[PDB]
Amino acid sequence: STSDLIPAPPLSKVPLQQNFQDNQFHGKWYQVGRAGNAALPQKMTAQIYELKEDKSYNVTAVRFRKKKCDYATMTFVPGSQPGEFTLGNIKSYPGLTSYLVRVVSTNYNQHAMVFFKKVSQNREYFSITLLGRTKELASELKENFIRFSKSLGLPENHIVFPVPIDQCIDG
Repeated sequence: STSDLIPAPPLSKVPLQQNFQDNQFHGKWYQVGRAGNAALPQKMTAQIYELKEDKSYNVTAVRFRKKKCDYATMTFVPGSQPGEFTLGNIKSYPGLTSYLVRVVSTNYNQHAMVFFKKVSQNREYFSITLLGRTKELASELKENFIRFSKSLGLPENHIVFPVPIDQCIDG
């Protein structure tokens, strides 16, 4: 019925990891950081990336909800340039007309920063996630995650750091 979101930033303000290596990005990643213009404590979730033969990703989200492990699998389709992706079978997602994925930065074996933008029910949402190969990351990376977010118009109260857990995501 109604909603008010912080304008999505122009893509030019969103870097792209150069010479992106899709194979090395495969595997599990913990969501240590999450920022978004989305609606206003969160337990940590994980995202497993698997490179299919056709080089598109099978991404599985895993979270601990209501005492159970809830799984969700999406399909990331290589976009206009390496490190960028689009959502597969988008028509199976009610009211979703656009979905963009752009790997901002990553050393592949420790951390990554991913930028997400989508159009759902005509409302434009965007978000940045700080992923770590481990549930914990150096403060310096978190600080850089925080600065990046803010540089995109997002206030601190829109930047949360999920609390690490053991259930479902392995501990």
